[PDB]
Amino acid sequence: CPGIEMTWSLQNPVIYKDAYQIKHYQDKAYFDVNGLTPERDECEEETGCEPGDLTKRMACPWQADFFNCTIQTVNFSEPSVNKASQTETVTSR
Amino acid sequence: CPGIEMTWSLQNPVIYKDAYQIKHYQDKAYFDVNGLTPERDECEEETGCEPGDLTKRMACPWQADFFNCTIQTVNFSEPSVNKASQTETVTSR
Repeated sequence: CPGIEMTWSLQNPVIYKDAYQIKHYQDKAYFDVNGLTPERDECEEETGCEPGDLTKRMACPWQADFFNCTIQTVNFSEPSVNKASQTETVTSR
Repeated sequence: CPGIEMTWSLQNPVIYKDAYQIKHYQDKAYFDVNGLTPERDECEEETGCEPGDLTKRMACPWQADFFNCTIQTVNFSEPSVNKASQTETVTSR
């Protein structure tokens, strides 16, 4: 959520050519001529990974993901709620 | 209230021999033989002053009358009341 080094793209088997082996999208020549594809999702198109696809989902800069990798205060009464709006009224005499 | 240098015993004419001049109780040859009377009031006795009578009514030590010599947040609604008891009760929901 996302995690530290990588995220849930590493869970999709569409990224692999075999167990532990990443699928490689296009060749050096294709990149020398056209560069990288920015909008492309290696999960949508099952044709492999382009350089930078395994880390692109992580925070920019990474210190955000490290900053939030601490502790969460989780709701455990309402299955579909994590966070809500709270309203505190203090009336004194 | 009592003051800085002297107190209200200086408004009593009974300690004066004549104007501006203080009345002297006994003489030199009394304090060498008997010592000084601590109990004696110069305003009540009417018979003159002993060494110490003029500043004895002041704070022990003096820095008290000086520390208190600042300001006063004086009540102006009730002539017989200077200080009273206050109760602040705070009820909050």
